[PDB]
Amino acid sequence: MNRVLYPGTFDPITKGHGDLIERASRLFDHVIIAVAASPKKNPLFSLEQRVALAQEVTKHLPNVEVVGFSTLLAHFVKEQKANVFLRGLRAVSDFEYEFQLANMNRQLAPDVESMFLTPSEKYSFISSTLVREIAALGGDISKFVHPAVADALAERFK
Amino acid sequence: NRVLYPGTFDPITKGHGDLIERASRLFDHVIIAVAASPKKNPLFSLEQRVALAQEVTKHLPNVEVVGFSTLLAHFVKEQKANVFLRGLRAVSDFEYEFQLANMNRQLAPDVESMFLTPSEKYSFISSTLVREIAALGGDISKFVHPAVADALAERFK
Amino acid sequence: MNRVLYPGTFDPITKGHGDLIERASRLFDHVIIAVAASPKKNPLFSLEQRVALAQEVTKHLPNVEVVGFSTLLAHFVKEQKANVFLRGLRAVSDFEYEFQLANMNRQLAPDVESMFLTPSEKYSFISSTLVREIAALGGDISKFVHPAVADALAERFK
Ligand SMILES: CC(C)(COP(=O)(O)OP(=O)(O)OC[C@H]1O[C@@H](n2cnc3c(N)ncnc32)[C@H](O)[C@@H]1OP(=O)(O)O)[C@@H](O)C(=O)NCCC(=O)NCCS
Ligand SMILES: CC(C)(COP(=O)(O)OP(=O)(O)OC[C@H]1O[C@@H](n2cnc3c(N)ncnc32)[C@H](O)[C@@H]1OP(=O)(O)O)[C@@H](O)C(=O)NCCC(=O)NCCS
Ligand SMILES: CC(C)(COP(=O)(O)OP(=O)(O)OC[C@H]1O[C@@H](n2cnc3c(N)ncnc32)[C@H](O)[C@@H]1OP(=O)(O)O)[C@@H](O)C(=O)NCCC(=O)NCCS
Ligand SMILES: [Ca+2]
Repeated sequence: MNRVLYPGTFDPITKGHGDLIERASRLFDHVIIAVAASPKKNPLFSLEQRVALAQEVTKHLPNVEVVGFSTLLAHFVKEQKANVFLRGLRAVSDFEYEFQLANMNRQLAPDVESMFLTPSEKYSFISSTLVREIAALGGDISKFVHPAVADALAERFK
Repeated sequence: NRVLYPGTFDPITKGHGDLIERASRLFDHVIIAVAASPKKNPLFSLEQRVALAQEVTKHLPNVEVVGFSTLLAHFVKEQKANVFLRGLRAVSDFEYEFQLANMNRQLAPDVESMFLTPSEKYSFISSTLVREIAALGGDISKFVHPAVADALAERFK
Repeated sequence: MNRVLYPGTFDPITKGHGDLIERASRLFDHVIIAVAASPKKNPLFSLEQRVALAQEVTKHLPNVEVVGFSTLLAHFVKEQKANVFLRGLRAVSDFEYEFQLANMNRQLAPDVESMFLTPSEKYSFISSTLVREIAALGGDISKFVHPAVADALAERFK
């Protein structure tokens, strides 16, 4: 009955995200990974590449699917008919941001719940941004991302 | 006591508005100092941000609005204000405000820095989130004054 | 045989940085100030200028030297044969970011320690960004930076 939507830029999706998704898949009947077009960031990967990578990482989860969107989250969730937003908390500064996003979404989409998970301690500290920067300088990122994602970063950077 | 409330106000929100109301009832003279903040790349021009702030505060006889592009520590002296007002709603706001205040204390030692918190009803409102939501056609009329809402509507088309 | 590497953008180096360097100098045999290119922050000063300013500020310390680098920190520190990273802490948001940086470097360079110092309270409130913005507006920053840095910032904005 619960359809949960996990929105993010996922540039690229990391094991941090992956941990939260494994856990959300075992908790909800239907999990939608919502990859946001985020042009105000100049994402390393195109929307289509980021959707593809997230699918690759979650294809073994039958109740998890991936979609891209460029519209307002509060609008888009209505198109997906999800009644729950999922957001991750890894740092105390995440909570502040998520707190204001949640209360703001509460005004725009009053019938959608905002819930949070924190990733396991092994998969905390993983920044999508730091993964990009490390990969860009030829550092090994295989401990932070799925092999398919690792392969994509390598190819992306020559 | 002449209080100066500096900010980008891009645009001014109900959070700012709450604090201004409260400061109006507390001080003889309240100056809203709208900073040209070129590095934030403001959605609204300085002139637009000043006009909106004026519109939102025109019912308050002891509150006036000025734009400035100069150093705050210099500008507050030109305005002859002896108090800075800044809002606090999140702890990351506090650290930044703490650091700005101790540095202004070095640049303007005779000026006091004080803080207010908006009511919980406006506590969660970010000017940034208001811009982004409006940019995507989300309704932001509950986060801002009617004149600001119109301005946001016209701003994107 | 402790060699400490202090990485940062230093755009420009401040009294905040200098305090940590003074202290690390009395604590370690060899102190390396690693100035990062950081092209993505679009630094006000070029890498060479930033190295030069750092050199000027630290020339009275016999066991301290300054180098520029554009490579992965985790690679560069091994290249320097340093066994310790030094990072400064002034606010809790720094701690969050540094905590996460330390844990990802620990994966990339497991034999390198991450240690932290906090500056004396007189220099704890000093931000290089704020120094830049104040100077760009013709404000006096001489109590926040060494004279050579003050002079360089003035020339930079005219
Ligand atoms: C939630 C949402 C609104 C904001 O996007 P976001 O949360 O900042 O992006 P993410 O969900 O991937 O999480 C933050 C990520 O962006 C990166 N990031 C953090 N701060 C950043 C900054 N100033 N600039 C660019 N990127 C940043 C980080 O790397 C972080 O990823 P990481 O934690 O894995 O390192 C977006 O997911 C969304 O759904 N947009 C739809 C638009 C909408 O409905 N409203 C606009 C305001 S709600
Ligand atoms: C102090 C000052 C630089 C910061 O701008 P500010 O608006 O007062 O501080 P902020 O309010 O931006 O801090 C966070 C808030 O702004 C938003 N915000 C902060 N940084 C932002 C950024 N880069 N981009 C977009 N939005 C931002 C957030 O939404 C948040 O909420 P709010 O806008 O509703 O108030 C500006 O007010 C000022 O007074 N400048 C004078 C310049 C000067 O004399 N010296 C420069 C160094 S002192
Ligand atoms: C990781 C790193 C960014 C940390 O160093 P650092 O934080 O920049 O060190 P500094 O004290 O000189 O600079 C800090 C300032 O940069 C600011 N800053 C951080 N990210 C920024 C960004 N994208 N854009 C602009 N300013 C930024 C911070 O707000 C901070 O401001 P403040 O100190 O005035 O308050 C980098 O400098 C480093 O030490 N090693 C990088 C190695 C690597 O991974 N790649 C190197 C290739 S260049
Ligand atoms: Ca600094």
